[PDB]
Amino acid sequence: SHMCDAFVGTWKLVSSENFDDYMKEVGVGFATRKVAGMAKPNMIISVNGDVITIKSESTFKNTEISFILGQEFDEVTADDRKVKSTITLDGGVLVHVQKWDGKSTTIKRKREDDKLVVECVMKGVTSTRVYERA
Ligand SMILES: C[C@@](CCOc1ccc(Cl)c(F)c1)(C(=O)O)c1ccc(Cl)c(Cl)c1
Repeated sequence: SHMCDAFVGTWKLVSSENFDDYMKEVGVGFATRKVAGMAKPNMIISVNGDVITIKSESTFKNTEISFILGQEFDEVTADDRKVKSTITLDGGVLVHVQKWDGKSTTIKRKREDDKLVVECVMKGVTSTRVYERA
């Protein structure tokens, strides 16, 4: 109880850096990169007992995942990858690992001041996305 309190709420994207290069590293094709890169998603995070839900709404795609920390689940990503995901809490940071096709990417979500900072890493390439409260 109270594990992710500081994440819960409704958040809006305010900045993005290096996302196109991250998507390239992931394997995302041209047209999806262009439309996905334009998106300005809202992220809605909620907790009910042990179940965390992260919803993302944008003009590109609406997605929703619900999960228990440490417990793998199957996810279809906005770019239509079919991945095996595991999300854990490590020192206050939500760490989301996605596995598919012998590949892996990690998404870390952290509270920093009034922001929620999202770092997406694929091999040597990092993208940083900053969300503020809606
Ligand atoms: C980056 C992220 C979360 C992960 O999401 C990914 C990741 C890869 C790919 Cl290829 C993709 F399309 C989405 C965010 O927290 O900002 C996001 C959310 C929602 C949207 Cl709509 C977009 Cl574009 C990006």
